[PDB]
Amino acid sequence: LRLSEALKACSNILKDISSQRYRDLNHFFLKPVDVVALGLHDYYDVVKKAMDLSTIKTKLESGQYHTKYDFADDVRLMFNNCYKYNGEDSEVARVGKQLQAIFDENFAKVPDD
Ligand SMILES: CC(=O)N1c2ccc(-c3ccc(C(=O)O)cc3)cc2[C@H](Nc2ccc3ccsc3c2)C[C@@H]1C
Repeated sequence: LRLSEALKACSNILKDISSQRYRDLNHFFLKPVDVVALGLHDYYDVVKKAMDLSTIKTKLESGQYHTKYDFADDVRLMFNNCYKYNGEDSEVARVGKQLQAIFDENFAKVPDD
């Protein structure tokens, strides 16, 4: 599958925020939330659609994002899920915001579709 130039830059941004360089921030978002493994109460009462870095990579590479905004929607969904279930004073929300600020800075430089 050949990606647009905008989505190619999105792929490279995804690999950056998912890389070992940011392992202290992204390892909580690398894989789908597992309510049983994490002992979560009411997760899907609060979160209607789960999202994580592995799933965004799958969708991107299988052609499910038509524009860079479709890709950015899922990234934003991943972080907003974390903020609203865990609370912005939680440790996981605090590292999330750090990772999102990194992503926001880079995504601003992507050319139009
Ligand atoms: C992202 C998100 O909303 N979540 C999330 C997702 C994944 C993980 C996670 C933890 C350990 C491992 C592991 O290596 O085996 C893998 C994944 C933790 C969390 C969150 N829990 C959590 C607890 C204490 C702390 C303390 C500092 S941060 C932190 C995060 C829950 C939440 C639903």
